[PDB]
Amino acid sequence: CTVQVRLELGHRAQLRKKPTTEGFTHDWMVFVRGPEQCDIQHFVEKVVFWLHDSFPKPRRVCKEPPYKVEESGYAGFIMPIEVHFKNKEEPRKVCFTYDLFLNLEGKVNHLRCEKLTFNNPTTEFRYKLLRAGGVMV
Repeated sequence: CTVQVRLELGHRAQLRKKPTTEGFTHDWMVFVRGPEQCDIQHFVEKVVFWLHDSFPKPRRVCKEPPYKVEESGYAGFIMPIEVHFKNKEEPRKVCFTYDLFLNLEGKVNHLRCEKLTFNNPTTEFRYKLLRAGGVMV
């Protein structure tokens, strides 16, 4: 028994008409979502976004959708992202290192698809997966 499920990581970034008081030139938003008509909440406990030091409260947690962070700033950066599962056995989470890159001349619309694979899920975990659009192989 093996179920595969699809995650979408992505971000949008726009240059601001006029900057902020601190000289923040960009507004951006980073997210974890399922593909069209898949609610990943059925198996995702929470998403952890590890923001850069310069941010107040760098460890940003979303326990329910939308799994997202919206901030402003002047520069892009590398960002660890952790997706925790509603799962009482290993693996209980997965990590990606996300590059939030900015366009200094305009907008950025970026999407990135990751396919998780669960070998021999339990009876209760296996729907959480199938409820969320999972597929058996």
